[PDB]
Amino acid sequence: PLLRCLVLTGFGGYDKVKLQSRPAAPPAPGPGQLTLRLRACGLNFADLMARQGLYDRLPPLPVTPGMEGAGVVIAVGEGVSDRKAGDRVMVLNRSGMWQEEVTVPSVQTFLIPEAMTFEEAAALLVNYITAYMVLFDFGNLQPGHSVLVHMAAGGVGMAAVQLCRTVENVTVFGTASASKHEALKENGVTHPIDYHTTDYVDEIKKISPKGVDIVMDPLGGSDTAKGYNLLKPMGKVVTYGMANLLTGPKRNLMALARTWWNQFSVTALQLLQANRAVCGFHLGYLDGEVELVSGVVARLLALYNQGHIKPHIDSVWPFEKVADAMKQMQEKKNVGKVLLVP
Amino acid sequence: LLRCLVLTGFGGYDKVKLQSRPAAPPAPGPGQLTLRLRACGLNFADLMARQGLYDRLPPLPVTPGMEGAGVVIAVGEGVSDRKAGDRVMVLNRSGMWQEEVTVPSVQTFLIPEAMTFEEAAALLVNYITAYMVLFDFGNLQPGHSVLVHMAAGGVGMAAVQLCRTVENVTVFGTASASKHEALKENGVTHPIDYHTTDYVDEIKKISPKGVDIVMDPLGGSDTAKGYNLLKPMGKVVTYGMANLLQFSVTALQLLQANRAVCGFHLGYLDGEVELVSGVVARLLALYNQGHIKPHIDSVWPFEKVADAMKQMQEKKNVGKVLLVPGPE
Repeated sequence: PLLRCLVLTGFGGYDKVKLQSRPAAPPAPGPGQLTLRLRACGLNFADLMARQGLYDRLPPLPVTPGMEGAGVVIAVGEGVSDRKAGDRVMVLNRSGMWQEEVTVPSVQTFLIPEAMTFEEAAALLVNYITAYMVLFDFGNLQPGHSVLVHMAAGGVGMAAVQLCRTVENVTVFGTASASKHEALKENGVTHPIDYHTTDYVDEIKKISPKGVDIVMDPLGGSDTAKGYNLLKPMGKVVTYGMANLLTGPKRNLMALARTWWNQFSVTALQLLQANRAVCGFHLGYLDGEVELVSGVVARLLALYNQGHIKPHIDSVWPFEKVADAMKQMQEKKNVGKVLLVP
Repeated sequence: LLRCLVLTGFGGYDKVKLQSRPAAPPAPGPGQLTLRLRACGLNFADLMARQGLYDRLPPLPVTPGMEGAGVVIAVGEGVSDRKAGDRVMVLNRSGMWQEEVTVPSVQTFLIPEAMTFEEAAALLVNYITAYMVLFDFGNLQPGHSVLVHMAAGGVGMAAVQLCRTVENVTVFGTASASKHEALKENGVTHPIDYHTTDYVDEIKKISPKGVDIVMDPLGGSDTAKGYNLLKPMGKVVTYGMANLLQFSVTALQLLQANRAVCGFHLGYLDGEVELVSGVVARLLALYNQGHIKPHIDSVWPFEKVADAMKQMQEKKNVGKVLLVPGPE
């Protein structure tokens, strides 16, 4: 038979991702490695960034993209003693997850709870690990705090809103199109704001003149500066994405050097006088901290088993319609996770 | 009868004058109280303030000083938690370098029976700073490694002691080689001679990845060195400009490095009485539990305020430098 997979063959529009095949050879994973068949693959903003050549560490083209997936183990290499054929597992990697069969280090896989579906598992890792580390490891989210979650209807955003509810009395401001406000309030947003029909900075200050304690910034650019200045004493803005670029254009423009005009910069003296902190985060740029990531996953699985987090699914697309799947996200039409299925 | 120090201009040590006014009948307004100080703390912030570098500093002439410890002699209406005779420590923007002072009651805290005025006067500024830098911004966690600059200073020592309340924290502290033994004693895992060896190099020998938290009271060119010494998820927190007596980063750079840069200054913290009060409550509990002990370097009467400032400006102090009204 034949195993299918998606291949990025160049940088540019949606048409640069091609569906290709390959002969299914018998599984022979080396030591400490696992071979598995995927049932669902996650789509992340970092994938759109990769596709336009903005990712400093995407392996040499052509390559199969994708950072997360969920599936079944069909083969285990020598050494590994906590995984067996037939185990349902979710997996995290730098690339290569958008295909039917993957071989990876066992330590990069995690057991899926019995009650969790493959779809939920594929929608969990990247979004919730990011939200968790942004809110807790950097933000040090505390009871009585107020948070601004940009793109609150997106995967990370929805994960962030849900996590904010696991802490007492946290006021959540969330930005997204008015058309999604109802879903925003149902997920846990306190004050939904349409950054397209209003000025979100003013809209937040009318309600909380002092500002907020944490700003989650997946936008970057001139929005980082607005986040920083929206901070209350002891607050922090955490940048984990550059949506103000990777979104909109179907092909990257080299006149993005102009983008420099809007890059946010800070001096220690400014931070000192304002009692603020600016932080940066990207799971795709996190260097070999398996023990750190693993501890976070465990926390998330416990929250799941207790009914406190539930990955919401926006849509599921077959490898054949990857173009539309990427469009769903880039055009900001999704409410929840966008997944791909073999 | 009552003495008080006054900053009559921005300059060196000579700018601080010692005046004396007659004792008037205490008349605390609503929610405020009056107290007689027994000890006043000396901080770097005061040297900056005296150098015309503090933007929240009242108009000259003014009495400098952020902390003191003393006895309550009069309470106003509304205040039901204080009575004449109570021993308290107090935090303020200024005005603490004098014998008598009137302040908002919510800015004072009761001193434990076992703690002395001297210790109380050495507690607030230094330990609140170390606590909020290590926990609020740093989010200190077990198994973490921390770089404490000026480990033998007031904030430095408070920090080392606070790191020891969290399990398995590795502490790198810099100071004169002649202060290394007192460093080991206070809890420093790896003392570094700032003056003879490159601390960046000395630290990477032991921990290649770097450290989780860098405490920067120096500022200037050390902020940058601290930044590049951070492990993933690490943060450098600047709370002083001690070198003055530059560093610049973009959000994109932070994103690709998974790092944070923070700034702290108890003097620019506005109206956050609930926040600070929360920290002091935890600091007191630790003292009663025996986890913190403010160390006093030297005590000076108001007449020798110059010597007190000089003592700290020349980095001769190992612990807190204090001021006492002194003998008549």
